[PDB]
Amino acid sequence: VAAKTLLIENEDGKGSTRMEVQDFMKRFHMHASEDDKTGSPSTAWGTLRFPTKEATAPYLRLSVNDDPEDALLFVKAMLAQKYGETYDRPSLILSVTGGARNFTLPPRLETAIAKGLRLAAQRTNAWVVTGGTNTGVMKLTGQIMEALSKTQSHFIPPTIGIATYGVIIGGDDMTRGEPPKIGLEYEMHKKDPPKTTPLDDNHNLFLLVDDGSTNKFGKEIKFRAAFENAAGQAFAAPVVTIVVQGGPGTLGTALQAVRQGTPIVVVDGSGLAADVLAYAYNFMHNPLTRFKSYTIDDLRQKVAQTFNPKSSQQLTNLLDSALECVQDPNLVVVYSLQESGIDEFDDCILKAIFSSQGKLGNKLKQAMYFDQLDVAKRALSEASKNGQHNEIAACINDNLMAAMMHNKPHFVELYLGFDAKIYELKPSEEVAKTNITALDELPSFALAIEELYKREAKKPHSHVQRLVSLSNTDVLGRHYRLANTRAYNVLRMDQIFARLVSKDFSVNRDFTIYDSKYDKVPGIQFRRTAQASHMLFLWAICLDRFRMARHFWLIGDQSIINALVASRILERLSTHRALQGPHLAEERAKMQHNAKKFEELAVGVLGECHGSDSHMASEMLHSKNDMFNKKNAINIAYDAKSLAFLSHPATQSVINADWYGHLKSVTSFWAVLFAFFFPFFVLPFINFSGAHRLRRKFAKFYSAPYTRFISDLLSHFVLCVVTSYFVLDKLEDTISAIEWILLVWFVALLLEELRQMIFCDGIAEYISDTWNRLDLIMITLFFVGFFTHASDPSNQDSKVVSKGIHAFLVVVLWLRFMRYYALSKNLGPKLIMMMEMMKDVSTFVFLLLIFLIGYGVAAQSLLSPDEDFSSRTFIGVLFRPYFQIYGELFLDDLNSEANCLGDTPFTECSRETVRMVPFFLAVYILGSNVLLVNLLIAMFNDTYMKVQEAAEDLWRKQNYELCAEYKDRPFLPAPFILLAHVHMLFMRLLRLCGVHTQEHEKIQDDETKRKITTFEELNTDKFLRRWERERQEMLEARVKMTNDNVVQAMGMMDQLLEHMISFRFSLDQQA
Amino acid sequence: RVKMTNDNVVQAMGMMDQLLEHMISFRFSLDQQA
Ligand SMILES: Nc1ncnc2c1ncn2[C@@H]1O[C@H](COP(=O)(O)OP(=O)(O)OC[C@H]2O[C@@H](O)[C@H](O)[C@@H]2O)[C@@H](O)[C@H]1O
Ligand SMILES: CC(C)CCC[C@@H](C)[C@H]1CC[C@H]2[C@@H]3CC=C4C[C@@H](O)CC[C@]4(C)[C@H]3CC[C@]12C
Ligand SMILES: CC(C)CCC[C@@H](C)[C@H]1CC[C@H]2[C@@H]3CC=C4C[C@@H](O)CC[C@]4(C)[C@H]3CC[C@]12C
Ligand SMILES: CC(C)CCC[C@@H](C)[C@H]1CC[C@H]2[C@@H]3CC=C4C[C@@H](O)CC[C@]4(C)[C@H]3CC[C@]12C
Ligand SMILES: [Ca+2]
Ligand SMILES: [Ca+2]
Repeated sequence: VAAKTLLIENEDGKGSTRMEVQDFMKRFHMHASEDDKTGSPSTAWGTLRFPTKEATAPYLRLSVNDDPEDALLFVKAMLAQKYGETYDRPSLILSVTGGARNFTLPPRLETAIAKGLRLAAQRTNAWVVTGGTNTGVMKLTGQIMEALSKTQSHFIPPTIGIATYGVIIGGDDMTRGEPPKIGLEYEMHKKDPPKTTPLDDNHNLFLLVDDGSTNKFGKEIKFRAAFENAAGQAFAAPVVTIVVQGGPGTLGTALQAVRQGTPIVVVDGSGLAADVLAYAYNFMHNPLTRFKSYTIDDLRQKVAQTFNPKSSQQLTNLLDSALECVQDPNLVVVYSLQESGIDEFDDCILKAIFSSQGKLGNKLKQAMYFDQLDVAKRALSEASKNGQHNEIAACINDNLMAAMMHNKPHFVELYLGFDAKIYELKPSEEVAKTNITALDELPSFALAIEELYKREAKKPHSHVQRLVSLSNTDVLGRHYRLANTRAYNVLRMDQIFARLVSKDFSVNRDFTIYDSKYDKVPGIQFRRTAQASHMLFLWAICLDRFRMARHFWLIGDQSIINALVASRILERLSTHRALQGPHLAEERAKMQHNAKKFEELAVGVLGECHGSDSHMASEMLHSKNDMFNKKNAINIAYDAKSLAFLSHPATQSVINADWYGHLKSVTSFWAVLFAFFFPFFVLPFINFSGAHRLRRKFAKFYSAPYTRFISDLLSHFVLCVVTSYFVLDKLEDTISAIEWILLVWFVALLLEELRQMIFCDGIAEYISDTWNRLDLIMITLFFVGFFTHASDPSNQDSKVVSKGIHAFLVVVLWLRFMRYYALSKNLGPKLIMMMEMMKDVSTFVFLLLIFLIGYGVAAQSLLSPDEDFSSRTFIGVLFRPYFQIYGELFLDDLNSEANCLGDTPFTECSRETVRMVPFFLAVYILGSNVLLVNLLIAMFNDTYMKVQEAAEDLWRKQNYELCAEYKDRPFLPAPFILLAHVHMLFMRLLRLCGVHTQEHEKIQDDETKRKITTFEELNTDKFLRRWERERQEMLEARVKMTNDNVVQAMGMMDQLLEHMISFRFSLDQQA
Repeated sequence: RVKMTNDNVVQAMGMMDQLLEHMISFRFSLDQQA
């Protein structure tokens, strides 16, 4: 079943149009006989079902007088039927022409040539033009292309066998039947006259050149050379011809290659015409002393031995064709296993590409393939030493975006190190004029990053276009739920990163520093390199390329903040619904491994900052970044939410220095408690930092969060003591004054809870605090107890109902006093561990509960039957068994309720069936105090030994949060917090209505921030170097490079043994 | 011991390159001698 519509490319080359298949191949023609100029309409084309080949290979019989552009359009239609319109464009045209007979080759030379051809087909995605023979040098190149097709998945490289229709083995049967031949069985073993060889069954496609004649070979050399010239003119690709052995037709192919300017590669030492070309390269081109013995007589003897001409004029024409093949030394590259080696065949292929004409963009763009850079570094050194600095600077931007396209980071570092700037990048296409001023203000390198995002979204099954398609934002970047063309601009990328990483981030994209009026500043080039490195770093995080983002994280600054934003961005990209799917799991796991790899390095950089200078690191961590929405890096670490960052002791020292504030940290808890007890008698005596300095010292004392912690703990302790004295006092007939004190006190706590709800960081976070929910239960049960007392103040029954609910309150009021235990070094993680441990007691309650109610219904059955059902029956089920697991089993009370009058207590009873009571007890008590009670002990030992370090890390995160919450809370205690809320409401009414309020903020100096930036760059580099010293200090990598040196010692051992065998053969032949 | 084995394989590469340069010089002297 062939395709009904064919996507044919136009003459402009932009896109393809769907049209008819038979109208497309009406221009292609075949020839039944050699006398017809038009020949026939083409019907020997379609799909060939080869044996041992499940892929439907396209085959096409085209005329010798037909156009090569129609064959290129048929190859583009076969590529559009292969992988759609999103095709992999080739960059090399490798031709396999040579020995059609199955000649003799060395195994190591053919192994190195097949490995270099498979590496070139894997790297460049090259087009293989074969001769169509099933035997000879086309069979070994077809086996190398079949090994490259079996080795490499996804888009296979297309290999085309260019044979003749003159050799028709089933091609007359392919001409039989209506076109298109969908699923035609290509019988290569079927005998048709005068065909002698089978076709290229290992090729991905077949092209049969037709003249209508028969058993005449060499008629298609012209059409294969015209197709190689059309492939060189189509994709602007170089064409190199690989030659192995080779008969008489091989030489002419190369002549026609060297006359047209196509370079050729000859496998030297293979034999036949390639040995004659190697002898002609030894005579005419090689000036060495071992190659000095070759002359024209030895080349004429090799031409008489190899090709065997019957005539002397044919021997003179073969000698002129051998001299014409060695006439151009640039277009001839001879590769041998004894000369080049084993891993230098593909280097000779890249040297034959590199010996072309001097288009340096096409030279260096082809040089960034198969992980090799020493040819391009020597070419850049030759362009630097030649003085041609204009064309290298013209081509280095295209080489930089091509090296950033195909993930070659050594070529990225070689292009960036060769006097080039990454902020002066040009886009691939022109930028349209935007009506919005935000898109119009971006320069051309942001259009180049948007062209990289369009090339990343042009790949099929992309998560980038699914992420933009599930973003539901506008084209400017706001979430408002032309625009489709510019949807991959960098501001919308920054908004969909800042919505994904946290809430309420907006980066400072200062794009006005790229003007030339501000270009005379001494530090604006490092700032524009920092902005270009930050946008290319966010591009490399978005494509999840780890080494590219490591290099862009290296050349930029603020590495800790950018690494933590990238670690939270790759934490949250794995949890996104657009990046979740069937095939996204392995990329999400490797991207989470890259998230842990970015999580380790900034912790190590801040460890090197703590090893360098602790005071400069404390000045670093309180510096608010202007490009990170004026926030400190500890808040960025909180929105990163990584517990390994906050468990570092340098960040804990920054948190303790923010806890003590401007006061020095020599005071203990009792010294600050005595200073809060005696303010006027200790504040000139304290060591901190005429009456204005003491007033500034008192204002620095009461602005500390630890002073507000002591004031809030003393206010809650005074509440709990005065409220417990209210509960234990007898309520009178009138309203007492201490109830008015607790009413105004708890109305001030209700105003504090309304201030905590109105100025909240989200309403869902206010519910998610446990202690604010306990404050809600606290204020609600005080309003129920106040309304129950004030409904009827003279009734004693309403007073004891009010004290009976106030008992539940004063149970609740001492459970709020856990919160001031969190700043201790010992109470905190054990309290967090107790709140973790409550789930294991709840499953202990869920395991005993059915034992409890089963023995309770058995004990209430056996203790008192023949009785009716009541609430006392529920008391007989649940009350007495529950306290038997705690110690006071009530066995004398069961003797009194058992109605037995014996001396030993269960004898002489009224019933025989009552005595089983102690026996169910003997089982209930056994199980409860032996199994379950003991099991928990083993639960608590295992739960402690699992999550004690998670209790330490969540205790330190509670540390930052408290500091932040009691830096946020105003300094007055609870009784007066209503006067501070009245002063805050008067300040908000003065700011909102009168608008006379003003404030001043501390502005950081530029030289101080430059000192922090050079301190971070000196540590960043230092940590990287040490890691790189420590990464080559482990066992496994040094055993790995020792193993690679023993394998290269085997290679140098085999080269020295081959040189010693050649010296022994020269010493044997010398005498 | 893995460290000094690695240093001996690196100095074996240095003596291997010196022996290969001496064998290339002896092969060039045998080529230029006859
Ligand atoms: N493309 C071909 N396929 C099969 N047989 C061929 C081909 N071309 C020629 N022959 C016939 O096969 C015989 C073996 O050819 P060789 O002398 O080994 O090679 P050569 O004559 O140079 O063939 C030239 C062509 O063959 C392909 O290997 C290669 O594409 C080259 O263009 C020759 O006598 C020739 O008549
Ligand atoms: C329900 C939620 C808020 C839990 C808080 C517990 C307090 C507020 C509730 C739970 C159970 C309640 C008691 C249930 C039953 C009675 C008997 C009635 O004749 C007087 C009130 C009294 C004594 C209630 C007082 C308030 C009480 C103790
Ligand atoms: C597995 C364990 C935790 C089960 C929980 C025990 C519950 C269901 C039982 C154990 C003891 C019981 C109490 C014991 C006695 C009385 C006095 C009387 O006025 C009946 C209700 C009341 C107040 C019971 C209520 C329910 C009670 C609290
Ligand atoms: C299989 C499980 C239940 C264990 C077996 C234990 C059973 C068979 C035994 C253990 C203790 C026994 C009781 C011990 C003593 C007496 C008092 C006697 O005047 C009547 C029988 C009675 C009440 C027994 C009934 C059977 C009894 C409950
Ligand atoms: Ca840096
Ligand atoms: Ca609160």
